[PDB]
Amino acid sequence: PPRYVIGYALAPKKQQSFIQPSLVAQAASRGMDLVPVDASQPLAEQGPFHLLIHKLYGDDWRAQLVAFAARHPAVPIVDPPHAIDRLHNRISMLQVVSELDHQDSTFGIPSQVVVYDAAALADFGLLAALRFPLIAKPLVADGTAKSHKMSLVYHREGLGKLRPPLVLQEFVNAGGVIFKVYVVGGHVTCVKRRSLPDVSPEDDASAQGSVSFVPPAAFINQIAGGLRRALGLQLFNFDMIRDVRAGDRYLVIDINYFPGYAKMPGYETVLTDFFWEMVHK
Amino acid sequence: PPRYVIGYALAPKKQQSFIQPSLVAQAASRGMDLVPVDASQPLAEQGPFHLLIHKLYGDDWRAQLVAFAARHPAVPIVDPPHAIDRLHNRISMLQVVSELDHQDSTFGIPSQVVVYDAAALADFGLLAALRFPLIAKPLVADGTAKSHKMSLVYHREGLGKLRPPLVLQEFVNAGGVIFKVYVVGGHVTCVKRRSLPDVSPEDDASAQGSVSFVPPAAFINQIAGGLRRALGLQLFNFDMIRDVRAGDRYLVIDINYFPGYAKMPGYETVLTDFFWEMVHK
Ligand SMILES: O=P(O)(O)O[C@H]1[C@H](OP(=O)(O)O)[C@@H](OP(=O)(O)O)[C@H](OP(=O)(O)O)[C@@H](OP(=O)(O)O)[C@H]1OP(=O)(O)O
Ligand SMILES: O=P(O)(O)O[C@H]1[C@H](OP(=O)(O)O)[C@@H](OP(=O)(O)O)[C@H](OP(=O)(O)O)[C@@H](OP(=O)(O)O)[C@H]1OP(=O)(O)O
Ligand SMILES: [Cl-]
Ligand SMILES: [Cl-]
Repeated sequence: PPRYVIGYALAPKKQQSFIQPSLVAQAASRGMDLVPVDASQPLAEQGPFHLLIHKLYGDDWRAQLVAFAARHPAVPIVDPPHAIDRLHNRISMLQVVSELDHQDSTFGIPSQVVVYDAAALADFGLLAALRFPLIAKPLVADGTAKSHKMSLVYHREGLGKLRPPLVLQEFVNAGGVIFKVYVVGGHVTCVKRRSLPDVSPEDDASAQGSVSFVPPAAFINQIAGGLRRALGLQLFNFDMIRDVRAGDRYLVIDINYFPGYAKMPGYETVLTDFFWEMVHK
Repeated sequence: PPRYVIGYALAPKKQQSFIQPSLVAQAASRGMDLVPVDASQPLAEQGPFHLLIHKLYGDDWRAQLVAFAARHPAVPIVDPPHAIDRLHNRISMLQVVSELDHQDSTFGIPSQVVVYDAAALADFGLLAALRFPLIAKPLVADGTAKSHKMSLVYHREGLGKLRPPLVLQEFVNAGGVIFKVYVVGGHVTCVKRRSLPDVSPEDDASAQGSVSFVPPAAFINQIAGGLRRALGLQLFNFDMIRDVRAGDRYLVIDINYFPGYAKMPGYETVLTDFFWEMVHK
């Protein structure tokens, strides 16, 4: 009964959250050995590996994965950098998701306003017919975590202070609720987040968060399945809203590589079954 | 005095316009031999080449250029497919152009509205505060020429009939004038195109086109230079408007790979000097 080496190249803070003793031991009990990748040596001098999982960015890290992928074509990489690239530009990302087909629920993409420079952020006429609150997000991101963050914006003044180029999306047809859907291979958890039309400094109104494992479950798996086929990613979460006008249409508003799976209890079982699948194809 | 082989992989219609006897003879008089690439054989069995120019798309054509670039690292390709990729998504394209710096003129990028689906094209509230006429353009293109075309749209009804995903840009601050700037290496020609706020069926008002080789010439070369450094393309034209509110700010609204250089008289001299530079680096 052979053993599988699962290499992992993660920042220390992501190691602390995701590589917990309970995951290491569960995986070792099933013949899978989680081995940290030395950031101080080339990847080519390390291993061998039966599977490689990472959350690092840079041209050096990318070169290594290209080298590695050429030297070792059979060894799965989670995820390949070419596939994480698809998230780099918010507008290209949502385009790749739009090329899905179709069920008693429909799923669409909300329209986006792209503002490239400071000047336009002042004097672009259309901005003055937007409804608040708005989701703002930098246009390009991969790397620094702040680029991955999506802001709720309550005032025109507060927009005027964001750093362009950014993407603007209306949030008013959502009923104040975002569904964050964690995916590993085939699914995991949904966080329901409720936001409000008034900020909190403006009026003392409340926001709330709950967890489950709320939109139809057969539909969420249909979506999650298509995102994975289209993006070629195995580890992502995706933000979605109900269009509460009809009340049966859903919209994908965001996608994030390798989110915080350790926040969900029982993540160790889900990720260990995933590693098992990946090293047996 | 050795001879340089300039291979060319062009569609027949593009061969008829661009590969004229006058260019073939001018280049042969200077020791450069224009050789057609056989579309019926692999590129790897043809040549050898000192320079390769093309306007073909597809995964087969791309494989060949990747093969070729690995076998022949010193041989310049005009242009490399990785660089033509930068034009594929209108929003990523304008992002790459936005990462230029800065002169008595400024240059910016107009804001864009991205509409991904039929539903949103009907019911997205912001569309109703846009000013007409609008430039509409498909979001993704490279390949079929219709995707490369940018439409002037005069009515809301006429928008309602476009195929999503598309990008919308306001055209009202331009004074009804677009400057098309042809670039080869370092510059070439400007077409001044004048469009109007009423379509022509609506009112019998006129549009006009003139040519020159109107914005400052030192500035046009500053822009053209930066586009080339940033996109890594040697053969493009770029559309630009004056913001006629101030009257000294210009905006880049579009970029097209390898346009119709043969429409400009004296193109043969410009392209032959270009081939000379390319085979001597
Ligand atoms: O800003 P980031 O470093 O990308 O961190 C985010 C962010 O955390 P902050 O509250 O510190 O900004 C999210 O919080 P929200 O702003 O979306 O509420 C959090 O989501 P949760 O609060 O729901 O834990 C998310 O975690 P996830 O990746 O699980 O979506 C986490 O991202 P990282 O922990 O991956 O960096
Ligand atoms: O639609 P495309 O095949 O991309 O053809 C276009 C288009 O021609 P149509 O008039 O047939 O649509 C342009 O015309 P406009 O619509 O912009 O007026 C023309 O520009 P000119 O009329 O100014 O010749 C342009 O040529 P260029 O590439 O020189 O910008 C030419 O593109 P191709 O000849 O490259 O296909
Ligand atoms: Cl985690
Ligand atoms: Cl031509």
